Amino acid sequence: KQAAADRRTVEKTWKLMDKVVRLCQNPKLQLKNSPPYILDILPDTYQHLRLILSKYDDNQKLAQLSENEYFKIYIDSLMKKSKRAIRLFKEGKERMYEEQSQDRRNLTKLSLIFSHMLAEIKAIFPNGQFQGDNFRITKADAAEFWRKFFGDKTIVPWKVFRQCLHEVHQISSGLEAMALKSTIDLTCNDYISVFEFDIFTRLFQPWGSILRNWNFLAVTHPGYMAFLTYDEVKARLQKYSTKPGSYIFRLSCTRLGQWAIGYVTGDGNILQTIPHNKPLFQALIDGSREGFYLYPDGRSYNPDLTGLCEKVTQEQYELYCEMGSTFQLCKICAENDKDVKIEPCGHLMCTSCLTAWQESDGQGCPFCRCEIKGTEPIIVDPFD
Ligand SMILES: C[C@@H](c1cnn(C)c1)n1cc(C(F)(F)F)cc(-c2cccc([C@]3(c4nncn4C)C[C@@H](C)C3)c2)c1=O
Ligand code: NA
Ligand SMILES: [Zn+2]
Ligand SMILES: [Zn+2]
Repeated sequence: KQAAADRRTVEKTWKLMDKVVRLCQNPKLQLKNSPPYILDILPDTYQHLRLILSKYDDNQKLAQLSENEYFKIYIDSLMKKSKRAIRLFKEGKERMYEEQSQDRRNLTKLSLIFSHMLAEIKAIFPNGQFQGDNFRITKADAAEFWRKFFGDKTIVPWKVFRQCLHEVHQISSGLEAMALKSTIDLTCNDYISVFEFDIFTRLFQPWGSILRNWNFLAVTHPGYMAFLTYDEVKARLQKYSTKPGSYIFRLSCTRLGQWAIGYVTGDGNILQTIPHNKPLFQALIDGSREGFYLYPDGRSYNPDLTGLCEKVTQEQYELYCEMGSTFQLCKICAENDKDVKIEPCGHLMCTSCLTAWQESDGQGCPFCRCEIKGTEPIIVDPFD
């Protein structure tokens, strides 16, 4: 539950965003101007929040805006991530100036969240006017799923989304569900907006086999690079410039819902292409037969993708989860946050799963099976 996103609350987020900008302006960080660039994103977020306030110019319009379900969640998430960025700089101390530290890695995670949130707020409020109830999901079969389970909702909790998705496309485990949350919930707010659903369904289309497409194209494919920048894609492929057909594919933080395939040409140049509103695996199979996409990340083995026209280990899901912000969520259910600590092993989970486990005569801790000497309520942050 969130409080009303009134003018006073919207302004509190501006002051927090301002603090983050000054922290990130420190030249000891040697911050790359490559996307997501927090120094462009936060002022652009402020300008969009002003554009929204200029459209709702009277007290009655402001009251309607303050009680908008999506707007309340958005302002609360914006406040939370800004406070989190301030805390990261405080606790990080000198580790913020170490490009390879976990504190800096967390800053990249926040920068990506702020980037995704800006694209989301511009899609839901184009020109500062709410259009969430009129948001058009690109894929019709995916739009019918959203309309069936969520009606005209602009945003739904992750918990409800995952349960309803499972009715159509089965999710085989807690780790898979955790990996799926980090892929769809781009803003890391424990909700799925109709815009995040549109991005995910555009990337892993067709809808009919979306989870097989996601598992084969992203979780386990050696060519998949997530939001690795164009410069890093070219520098990664530079090592294989003597192997024509070496290719990698990435997501674009400035072009959400689109893929960018970098590859080595016959003359050793590294070129890129953005496939149309077509399935990524189709472009990859087309490119394989034509001779452009043969070696995913220079690897001589190109996985056979032709099965998607008509398995993943727990370890594979665990590795995939590292780039995300899912540490705060119970690993057993992947729907409730961790709120309880076992003693003396220290394993964390939600109370509901611990109760289910104790009521099943499960011996000791569900993770390690050491005797549960006691429990303690806790609050976990994704960066612990
Ligand atoms: C810049 C880029 C990168 C860097 N090296 N590489 C190979 C990729 N990057 C870096 C981070 C970092 F942890 F902050 F460092 C985090 C992500 C990242 C953050 C959240 C979700 C994801 C997605 C994801 N993709 N694979 C796993 N996840 C979990 C791609 C989404 C649709 C889910 C990636 C990322 O993209
Ligand atoms: Na989200
Ligand atoms: Zn749980
Ligand atoms: Zn344990």
